Parts: sequence; structure tokens; C-alpha cells
Amino acid sequence: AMKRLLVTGAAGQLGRVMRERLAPMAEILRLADLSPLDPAGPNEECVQCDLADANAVNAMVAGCDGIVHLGGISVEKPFEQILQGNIIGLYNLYEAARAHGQPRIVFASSNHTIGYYPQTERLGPDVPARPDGLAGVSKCFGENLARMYFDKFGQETALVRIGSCTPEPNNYRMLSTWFSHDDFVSLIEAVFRAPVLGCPVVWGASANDAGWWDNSHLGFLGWKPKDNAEAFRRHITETTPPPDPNDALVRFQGGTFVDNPIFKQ
Amino acid sequence: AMKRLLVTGAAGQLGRVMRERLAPMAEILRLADLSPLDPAGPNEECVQCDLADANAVNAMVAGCDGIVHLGGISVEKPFEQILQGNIIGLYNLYEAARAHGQPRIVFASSNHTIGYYPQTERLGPDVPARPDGLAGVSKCFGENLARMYFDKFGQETALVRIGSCTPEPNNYRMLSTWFSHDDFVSLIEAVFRAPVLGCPVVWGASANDAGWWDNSHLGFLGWKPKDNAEAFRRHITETTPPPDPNDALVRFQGGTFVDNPIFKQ
Amino acid sequence: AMKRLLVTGAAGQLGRVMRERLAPMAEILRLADLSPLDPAGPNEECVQCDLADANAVNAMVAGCDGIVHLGGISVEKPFEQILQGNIIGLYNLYEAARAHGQPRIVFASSNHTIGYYPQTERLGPDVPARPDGLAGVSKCFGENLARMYFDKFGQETALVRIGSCTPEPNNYRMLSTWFSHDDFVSLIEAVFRAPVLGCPVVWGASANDAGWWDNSHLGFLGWKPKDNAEAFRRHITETTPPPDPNDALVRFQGGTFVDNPIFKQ
Amino acid sequence: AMKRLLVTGAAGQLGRVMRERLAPMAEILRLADLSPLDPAGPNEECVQCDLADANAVNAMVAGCDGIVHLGGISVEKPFEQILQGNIIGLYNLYEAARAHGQPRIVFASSNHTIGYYPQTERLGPDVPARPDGLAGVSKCFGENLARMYFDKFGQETALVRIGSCTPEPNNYRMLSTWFSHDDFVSLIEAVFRAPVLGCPVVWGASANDAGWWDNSHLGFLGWKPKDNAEAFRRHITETTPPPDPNDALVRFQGGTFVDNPIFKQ
Amino acid sequence: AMKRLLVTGAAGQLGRVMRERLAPMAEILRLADLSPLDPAGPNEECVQCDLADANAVNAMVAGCDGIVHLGGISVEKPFEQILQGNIIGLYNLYEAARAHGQPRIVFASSNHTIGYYPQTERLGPDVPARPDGLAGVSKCFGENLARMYFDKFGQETALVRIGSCTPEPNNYRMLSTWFSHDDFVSLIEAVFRAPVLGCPVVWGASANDAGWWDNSHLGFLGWKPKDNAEAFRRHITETTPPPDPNDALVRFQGGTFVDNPIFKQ
Amino acid sequence: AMKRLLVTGAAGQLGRVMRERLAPMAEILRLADLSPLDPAGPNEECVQCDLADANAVNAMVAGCDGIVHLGGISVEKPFEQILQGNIIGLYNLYEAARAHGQPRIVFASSNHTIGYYPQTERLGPDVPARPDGLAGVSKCFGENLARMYFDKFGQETALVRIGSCTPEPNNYRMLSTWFSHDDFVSLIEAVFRAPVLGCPVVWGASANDAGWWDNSHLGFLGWKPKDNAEAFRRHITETTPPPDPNDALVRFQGGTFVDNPIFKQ
Repeated sequence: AMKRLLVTGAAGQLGRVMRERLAPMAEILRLADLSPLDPAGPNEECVQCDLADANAVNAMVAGCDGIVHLGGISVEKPFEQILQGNIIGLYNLYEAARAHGQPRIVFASSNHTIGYYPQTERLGPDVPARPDGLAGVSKCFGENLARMYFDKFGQETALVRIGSCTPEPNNYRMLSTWFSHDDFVSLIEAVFRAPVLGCPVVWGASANDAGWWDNSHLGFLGWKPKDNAEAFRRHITETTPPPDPNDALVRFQGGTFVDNPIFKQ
Repeated sequence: AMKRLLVTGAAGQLGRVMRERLAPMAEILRLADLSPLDPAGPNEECVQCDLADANAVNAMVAGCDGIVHLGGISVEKPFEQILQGNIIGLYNLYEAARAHGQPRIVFASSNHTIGYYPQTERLGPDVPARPDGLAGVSKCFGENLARMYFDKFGQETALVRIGSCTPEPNNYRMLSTWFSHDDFVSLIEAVFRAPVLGCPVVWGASANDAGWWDNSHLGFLGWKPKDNAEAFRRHITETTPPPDPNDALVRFQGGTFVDNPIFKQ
Repeated sequence: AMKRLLVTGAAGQLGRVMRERLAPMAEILRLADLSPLDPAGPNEECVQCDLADANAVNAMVAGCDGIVHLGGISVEKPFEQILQGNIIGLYNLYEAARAHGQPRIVFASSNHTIGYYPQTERLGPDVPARPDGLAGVSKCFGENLARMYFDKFGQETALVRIGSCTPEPNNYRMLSTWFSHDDFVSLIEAVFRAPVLGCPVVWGASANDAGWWDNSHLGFLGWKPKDNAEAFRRHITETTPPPDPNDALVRFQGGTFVDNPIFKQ
Repeated sequence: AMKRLLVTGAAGQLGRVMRERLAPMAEILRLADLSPLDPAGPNEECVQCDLADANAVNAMVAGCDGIVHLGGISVEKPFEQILQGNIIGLYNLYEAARAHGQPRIVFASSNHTIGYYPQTERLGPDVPARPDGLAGVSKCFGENLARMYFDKFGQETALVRIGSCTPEPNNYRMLSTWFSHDDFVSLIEAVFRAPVLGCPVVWGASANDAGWWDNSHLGFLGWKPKDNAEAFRRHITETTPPPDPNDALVRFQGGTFVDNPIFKQ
Repeated sequence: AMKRLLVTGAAGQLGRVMRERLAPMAEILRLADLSPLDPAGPNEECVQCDLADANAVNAMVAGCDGIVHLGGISVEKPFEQILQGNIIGLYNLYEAARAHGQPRIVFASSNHTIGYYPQTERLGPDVPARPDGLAGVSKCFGENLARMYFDKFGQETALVRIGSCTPEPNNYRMLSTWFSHDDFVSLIEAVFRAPVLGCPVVWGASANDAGWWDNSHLGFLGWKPKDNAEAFRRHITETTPPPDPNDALVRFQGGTFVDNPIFKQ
Repeated sequence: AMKRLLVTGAAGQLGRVMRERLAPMAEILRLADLSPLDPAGPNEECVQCDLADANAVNAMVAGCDGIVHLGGISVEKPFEQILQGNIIGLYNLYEAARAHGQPRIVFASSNHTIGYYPQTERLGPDVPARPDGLAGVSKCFGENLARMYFDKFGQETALVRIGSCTPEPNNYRMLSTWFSHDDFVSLIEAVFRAPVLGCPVVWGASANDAGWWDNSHLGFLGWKPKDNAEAFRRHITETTPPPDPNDALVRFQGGTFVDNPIFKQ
């Protein structure tokens, strides 16, 4: 599919998965993270750098034909860390791409951009943001920045609002939010194969009977997820306590993130 | 279903398909075209006439219980040819129907009525027209005329905006626009069986993963296409050159029609 | 699912089905009706009373963890009868629930709340009511009352606008309105399992190709009907007279109810 | 305008206003109420009857060319009183109208049909009901019944959702809900003069800067209210205590009605 | 505003008004009509020709900086006449403009493009067409053709759906459809002054209290009509017969045009 | 209206205006800026601090009952400066407010959050952001952060998307975007007087005939701007060159900001 694909956040949980699963997409896979990476094998390059370091990010991106941007802060943390990984880091990534041929980007956004919506409300891609903490706010920043680079320079980005990308659903909320490895992989393949992408919002979930999100406007991309969290409903009842109706886990799309305070260093 | 079914445009590529496939729908199939028709076999009648000749169209329609109107200009041509076949011709068809019991009509409209929309935009049946040439404008004329006859006289018409009704998808655009022979035939069967039809806009496409159009409002008809162009994606990448992202073929719903000039005779 | 489930209208056509099919949902099924009930078997309790009598309704509800409310008038009748079963009866039911722990309610509303809409119009859950008679108006009363108790007290109710819940479709309208026993049972299961329900409008139909109604906004519940009336189209055409296009049966969503007069005592 | 106009609820605060202001609209004004009416002057008839008494309502309506229906319960009361005045009473009114030439009806509905909406939400005429008590639910009943008589028999009704029809705004909520006497009178004049009315929902409010409701779809009637509660804002801050932000008065469109319990006799 | 402005249909009722009122907009006014024109005065040119004749239309347009296109058939007539003036004539006009610098066009479309909508329905600019006869269908053709030339060549046109442009309202329908001379003149001024126009639908009515149409989306143009037909209501009631509620005049937006047959030569 | 009102950015152009105009709103006006301020007069406190300095911001906010936040970067600048004033600065302001009683905030957002929309498109408050540079993106950050603090802590903020707040309109774009001093002052008064505000988007423009923005959903606030840029149209024609139709000034809502590159330090 391409000569060189960059995967950032490659030492993280999703990154380790994609390091294996996206190998067939490119002759060379370049893996990057702030954290130490397992050594490069055949057809791999490994890079260590902070997203907040502009010169390092420039070098990280140079020579890459595509980027799967998983690197950054995924859970609620103090502002200082979010600022570095998700705000400054995003600016540096977009500037680096702009300097090196505008390789297409798959951005790991988050359901936390809309975490304060009730689970009873079905959402299209144009709904106003309701971020459930600083992490969500920073993912909104990434989306707004990507949109600006698209309108201004034509840089294309898939804004993937990831639900819960896990080996299997493991609580009641994931019956709605589960995004299987297979379905995220197929989405990434669909994003890179498209002649024209634009800067679309993509709801990152499998084809769950209990899904909250409407991807119908993305029809042009031809991506239909195949897995379905509903198959795990009994598994969940037989492995977890029944949710309290007052629990954020079943009240808000962001789940317990709404209960987070502003964390401090 | 009925004693006699009229198929216009019967010499054309699509009409030749329907001459074969719609036979079971009527005791007699009347085939008509401006061009020479293969001679009538059993249970057939053949009539060669110009849609622009009112007296001929009156006789063509007389004694028919339904009409599949494929006849006319469906590619970009100079104004005079389109005026005769698609504007004068449509007036003549509707007047003929009005004089002979208002047989129900399946009208071959076209995606070219909306050809200037970007391929990234999903369309419902009520979107404003954006025709991509004179052919598209003339198909809009047919839709507007049909609506008027419906409101004024009760004449019922299915306004079928045909995508690409071909044996198989064979380019990137057809992954979205493909309308299988089987699915068009089943649509026609559903149109004629309905006790009440009205004058609905119908998107002429199969159940393609990459489809751009929303047929949900047509639910009352009970027609669900079964074919899916997505099955051909791999085959298409294996047997055709990758599209240029700048090509109208992958930018506009009307494809290369947007690039057509106004043709002169 | 629960210790004790109440099924009202248990002597009726649908009640007799649910008395059998809902047994696995609770340790004890309590059946109630105005009319005589077949004697209680193991795991059953049976009570005979009028919904219009508050003391009786209090006793009927006391000790129940959930209610499937089928009891009442579902065909057009004189106002006097409707007032007792569907208006006074509903007030009594909601007051009894409020006094006894607010057991979740599945309310048998009706398509007759929207019976005057044309069959050609697809409806979402928020459409304004267009009741086709006093029965329809009275089911609207139930919906409005339920919504008030939800907003004021937190009482949760599924407002199920039942189409045609029969063993099989047997006329043209039922190709659209059929609601299979299996699909109603699975809906009831999905309603009671949900940690959070609210007070949603639910369109009571199976997954019919010719369905008129949009349940997409109920996605959070994870209920997907599995039956399809379309399978019966051939049989219906074979075994029944073609509808006249002027017949209410094929013109209004409420079918022949629009033709009902106001019946008098 | 007409020979005889019926005004029900004529003993009430609003009815007393209309007894005076609507006199010019008819040769004879018939006033009716359950409560004692000031004796009839010239060009008046007075009738004292209960809306729940069908025979009385028949005689009340007989010989009338139009009806302004103000009679009934418009504050929260126990169920039985509301049942008699607003449910049985509405049935009786519509049946009486049906038996006597279908005189056009102005129905006093209420903002309480939508009382649970937040004051920050702007509402169009098609929003789903959110009644704030039994009074609101019963006013919804009137709206649903009127719609049914319209669709079934052609009876025309203006469904006027009255905000606060008082001499002057005197609290923060009335800056939004105020409906001047002048503007209600002009609305009634516009309703009766219209060749074609239908069964429209009308928001009963003056042209208030802080209004919550959108009457644009009623444009065809040519009624434009002229009064504006905003003129009273300064006066209100000068003569009343500032509202507590936690008070229902400034949180819900139904104001303090949301705080009402279910009243018992 | 410009050196030379063309006004077609200049011999007609509206043309004679604009010949006078638009004189200040250009150094030279060129007046054109099929029929004889009063002789050119200072600052005028007059040309007599049929829009169906391409050579003549080329000469008519050459050297003009803008066009107010009033010429054509605006009442119901046989298809032959409409074809010449409104279909062939429109094609000729757009081709002439394309060959001569694409002077901006104000097109006299018509309310008859939407004549079958009920008067009770408020319309925005995107509603599907519901033409009330061949004249209406032909004005739709003009709109669709204009839109194609805009998308394909950048030709800008204001599609003005004229209501009733008369010296004063003189029947009930005109209380809604009246478009004063002053307000049409100011619209034309706003159209020509705009740096960017596009191809907008414009509802051609004054600021009537009983208006049916929504021009809010045209806000960017900065045009606000100032006249109001409501001022004439009393006069109209005094001096004309009350409409029968069954009259097309008070039921359909196109008024009596819905009652027109298809006229024959 | 309050004991102490904070105005940030008080040395800037809008700040100097508000220092005078908002004086009557509070017993004490506290003015702050990174830049030196003219010395405090009677009833004034003057503070010098960087918004990026958390401790200083805490002290700035402490003791204030309301905040008009004008401080920050208003034009396109390099990322480093934007990061400090609009990103870090916003976090510090919200944290400081949260620590000191959550004084209500008027936030100076910007039209640049939606700068890439065409001027021909009318925008409601819920449209997706289309920021026209880093400044717009950073104003989006402020909006998203404010929304999160509202949902999480109940902090109330008016998100005022300022158009062009100048003494008078001085170019063609300002005929649409002008926000008079008087109208901004009255908006601020309305925001502080409201019992309940929430976190609404407010379009910051006067009542311009050529306005692009719809504030109708803010109706509850009772704020209606009184000035109208249209009065200056002739003034603009007689003081500036006519805009080129290709100029960003008349093509994009953000005007020439779309033409800005990413500026560097």
C-alpha cells in the first residue's frame, strides 16, 4: 500500500497491536514513542522522541507516506502533560507533515470529545463537542487543528473518535463502545486506500447492536465494520456486577470520565 | 401482472436487458425505440418511432397498462437532440398517458440531475438539483413534469435516478453508483405491484457499501436491493489503474460529466 | 430478570401469548384482566379487576417488579368504555406504580396514535400525533401521562406503538405493520434488562422490508428485530383479493380505523 | 363577523376580558360557565352549565357560529375535576360542535403541555409534549382530540398554547411568556377571519424579546402580535425581588408547575 | 451601477415598470421584447426579437453588463408557446451570456414552480418543486439550467420566484404574495451591487404579515423588503367577495393555476 | 450590578472601551493586562500579569464577581504566543475562577472559529468549527474548555464570537460583521443580569441587514442588538475601493485570515 508508514505511540497498548497488524500495509514500518521500543526487526525502523520536540518530530515524519497517530495522552491527566503530548505535540506533527508532502493522517481522537452526552442520545458527526475533561478538550484541539490544516493546505486526516478498542467488551458500556482490533485495522486500510478523504469525523466503534453513533455520512469510504459487541452480552452479565442505574458508566457516553476532577501535578 | 407493458428505449443497452427480463410481467411486451429493433418474437410488439412525434407517441402508448420509459438521451449531446427526445418527448409521453388511462410510469431519470454534488456528501431524495449538463437539466424537466401531472391528474410515476446500471462495476465510482440488472428488475416489479405509488424520487443503486444515496423514505414500497458493488472492490483494484485524486471520476457524483462542455451540433 | 412480573390484559389475544412467552422472565407471573382468567398454574397468580377501580389496581401492582400493560381498549369503541380502561385506568396504573416502587412499565400504545399519516410517509419517534379515533386519542393520553410521570417522578416506561402483533401477516397493510410474537418478546426482554430506559417511543414492528417507521434512535437499547413480513408477500397475494387503491387499508397508516365513525353507547 | 359567538369559561378572569373585547365580533355573544355569570346585558345570552354534562353542552353550542373555549381547569387540581372539565368536557364540546355545523373553535391549550422543557430551549410547534402535571396532560388530550376531529370530520381548531395572558408581565418568567389582552384578541380575530385554518398549534405569547417560541409557521394567518414584555423589564427589576437561579420559575418553561405534586381531593 | 443593463420582456406589464424604475441603474437601458416597444428615448436602446432565435439573442445580450430577464410566458398557455419563450429562449439567453462576459442575471422565476403546496405551509428556498402547470414546469427548467451554468461556468443568477408584482394587492391571496414595485426594484439593486451572488433562490414578495416564504438564508445580500400587504386587508374585505374556503385561491400557493387544464393549440 | 468586575486585556483596543463603558456595572472595576495600564482612578484597581502565570491569574480573579475576558491574542500570530495567551492562559483563568466562586465569564471568542465558511451560508450556533488559522483554533480551545467546566462544575460562560467590534464599519465585510460598542455593552449587561445563562454560543454582531448569523436560540436572554451596519453602506462605497469578487474579504467569513500562512517566530 505504501513505502513507509509511521505509527506513533507504538509502545502503547494500541500501538503494540498496530505494530503487528499494519505491517502488511507498507514495505517499511516506522514505529515511534517517547518510551523505549522493542528493537526493530526486518522491515522496521524504531524511533524515540517526544512529540513536544519539533525538530525530533520533523525527523520522525520525514520520509513517511502515511501516519497512524496513536501517540499522546489517552486518559485524564494533569494539564502540563496533556499540553505537551496532545496540544504542542499535535502542532508539531501537523507542521512536520506540512513540511514533508502532507502524508495522510489517521488521528486517534476519542469518544471523550462528546463524553457528557447521555447514552440515550444517538449522535451524528456534526454534534457540538461536550468534552468530559482535559483529555477530551485536547482531542477537540487536535480535531480543530486538523480541520484548519485541511481547509488551509489540503492536509487530509481521518478524525477517529475511538470508543473502546480492546480484545473484547468487558463491561456494559462496551456493548455500545467496543471497537474491535479487526474493525480498526480495516478502517485504517479504508482510509489509506481512498482517492479522496477530506477531514471526516469517524465514529470508532464496531457494528454493535447497541451503538450510539451514526457513521452513515461516511458512506463514500466504503468501510463497514464487521464485529458486533452484542455477541458478548451474556459474557458481560456472567463476569461483572450489574451496573447501578446511577453509575456514570451507564449514564454518560464518556462513562466514568465525567466523574474525574481536574487532576494536578 | 398486466395485459400489455410498454418499454421505450428498447434498442438501447438497458432496453435490451429489460426486453428479456420484464417479459414475465405482462401477456404482451410492446418494445419501442427510434432506432431499429430486433424483430418481434412471440408475445412481443415492436414499434419504431420518435418521441418528438406526438401522434406516434399517442399510438405507442394506446392499449398499454404500464410504461418503463428508458427512451431518450442519457449522455451529453447538443441541445436540439435533447430537446426533442427528453423535453418535447416527455410532454408527448405524459399527454399520451393522460389520454389512455394513465398507465403507471417508471421513468429513467439520472444521477446527472445531481452530478455537481461532491462524492463525500450523502443525499436524501429531497436535495436541490445540481445538474451537470444539458442531459441532467432535461432529466430534471422530466421529474418536474411528472410531479405536475401527479398533482394535477393523479398520474403516478417512479422517478428513478439511475446511477450506473451495468452488468458489473468496473471503476472506482461504480463502487458507489452500481445498479445491478437484478435490482433494477426487482424495483420495477415493486413499482408496478404497489397499490399506491405517488410520484417518489428513487435512487437507482444497489445496496452498495459505498453508496451515496438514502432510499429509506421509499420503505413503503418494500423494495430492498440485494446486490453490493463492494464485492468487486478487490477485482477493480486488480484490473484497473488507481484513480487520480484530481479526476472528476472520484470528486463529483456525476463523474466526468462535470468536465463536459456544452456540445454543439 | 425479576421476582414478579405483572401482565395486564392477560385474558386478551396478546395477553394469552405473553402469559406463556414471558414466564421465563420472572419467578412469578401475575396475570390480570377485567375478564375471567384460566386458573393460575405453578409460578402464576391471577387477579380479576377493572383498571378503573383504584383499590384493585393498587393491589394488582403491589409487589411487582415490572409491568407489561396490555389491558385496555385497543379497537374503536364508545367513549364511555375507553374512558374507563384507557384514561381513568392509566391514571390508576401510574398512581399504583408510584406508590409501589415505580416498577418499570412496557405500555401497549398503538399505531392508531398516528393513524392518519399516509402510508408513503416514513415516521421517526418525534412526529406529532395524528390519532385515527377515540382509541388512538386515548393511547396518546397514556403516552403523555407516562411522560409526565417520567419527568416528575423518574417513572420509566417504554411507549410501544404496536403495529399488528399477530401469528402472521394476512393482508397488504401487515407487510408493513407486522410485529411478530418473537420480536415483541425480545423487545420486552431488552426493555427490562436496560440499566437506564427513560420514556422512549418505540415503534412496534418487526424488521419488515416495507416498514414505515424508524427506531434508530433507540439504538442504545440493543434491540434488533429479526422477523420480516416480506417473506409472506407471495402468500398474501395468492390468498387474498388485491386491495383497491382507494381503500383506507392501503392509504392510511391506521388502515380502516380512519373510516370508523364515533361509536355511541 | 358572525351571528352568534360562544365564549366558555366566561366567568373566569380571561373570560371576563373576552366578554367585553369580543362583543364587536358577533351580533350575539353567548357566555357560558359552571360558575355564576354576571347577568346578560343587551346582545348577550348567559348559560350556566357543566362541560361534563353532554346534554347541556349540546344546547350550549346549538346555534353558535364560533366558539372561544376558555372553560375548564387551567391550574393543577385533582384528577377527577380535570377529567370532568378537560377530558369528558372536551369530548362533549367536540361532539356538540359536530352535531351543530362544526363552528370554528379557538381552544385554550396551555404552555403546561410543554412545561418540562428548559427555558433555554427555543421551541417550534411540532416539539414532543412534555406536560408538567395533570392539567398539562389534559390540555394535550384536547389537542389530540381536536386533531382527530380535524382529520376525520374537517372540524377546524386553533390550538392556542397560552403563556401568561395577564394585564401586565410581573415576574421574570413573564418577560418571556406574556400574552397581552390586545394580542390574544387580535389572534382570535385572525383565526375567525381566515378562509382556511386547519388545526394549527399556536404559541400564545406576545412579541416578546425574550420569547421562547417560534410562531413562524403560522404566517399564513397574517397575525403579528404587537406587544412586547421587554418594555417591562426595568419595571420588574425595580418592583420585585431578583429570582433565585435555582427556582423553577427561571428554569422550566412551566415555571413552578413542575414543583406541583399530584394533588388529591 | 453599470454601463448597459438589458431588460427583456420590456413591453409587458412588469417590463414597462422596470423600463422606468431601473433607468438610474445604468448609463444605457436596453429594452427587448417580442412585441413592439415604445421608441427609445435618451439613454435607451430598443430591440424587437424572439428569444427562440439564437442570432437575435446574441445581439440582444452583446455589450450588456447585466440582465433583468422578464421576457417569456408567465401564465398558463399551450406547450408550443412555452417551449419557444421559456425553454429554447432560456438556453439561448444563457449561451449568449456565456459568449459575452457572463453578465449577471436576475431571472423572473415564479411562485408557480411551487403552486401545489398548501397555503398553510411555510417554505424555505430548498423545498422540492411542485409546479402547477406547464408554465411552472418551464420556470423550473430555467432555474435548473441557471444552476448548471453556475456550477459549470460561474454564471451568476438570482432566481426570483415572483409572487404577485402589482400596484397593490387586490384579493385575499395577494395579502400573502404581493411583491411591491419598490421592493422588486430594491432587490434588483441588491443583486447587482453584491460582489458575490452565486445562484440563490429568492422569494419574490414584500414583507407581508401573511407571507408564506422564508428568505432568511439570503441575509448576506442585505436586502430587506419594506412594504406590507397587510395594510390592504380592510380595503380588500370591503371591496371584494369573501373567498369560498373551497376555492383554489385560498387553498394552493399557485391559486387558480392549479385549476388550469393543459391548454392546446 | 456587582461589587467587583474584572476586565482582562484592558490595555487593548476593546479593553480601553470597556474600561469606560462597563464602569457603571460594578462598584469597583479591576483592569488587567500583560501591558502597562493607565493608572487606577477612583473605583478602579489595576493589575499587571501574564495569563500564562497561574499564581498571578489566581490573584487577578480572587474577589471578582464577574469577568469580561478580552485578554489574549486576537490576530494571527506564531504558535508560541497563542499557546501562552489563549491556551495556557485559558486554563489558568478557568482554574482561578473555579477556586474563587465561579464568577460568570463573558469570553471573547471570535468569528475566526468559523472563518472558512462562505459568506453566502447562514450559520446557527451549532455549526461545526472551521477555524481559519491558529488564532481561530485557540478560540475553539477556549470554547471547548468553557463547555467542559460548565458540564463538570456548572461554571457559566457566554461564548461571544466577536465579528468586527469597531467604532463604525469600514469595509464591505463589516456590513455583515460589525458589532457596535453599544451592542456589545448591552450584551454584557444582559449576560450578567440573567438568572440562568448556561454556556451558550453568542454571535457577536449588531442587527445588520447583511448579517450571516442566527442568534434566535439565545432568545431566552432577551438581548436584541439595536445598531445596523447597513446605514453605512454608502459611506463604505465612498471611502474604499470596490471589492474584487475573488478577494477573501468577500468570499470567506474570516475574511483575509484564510490567506494567512502559519506564522513563525
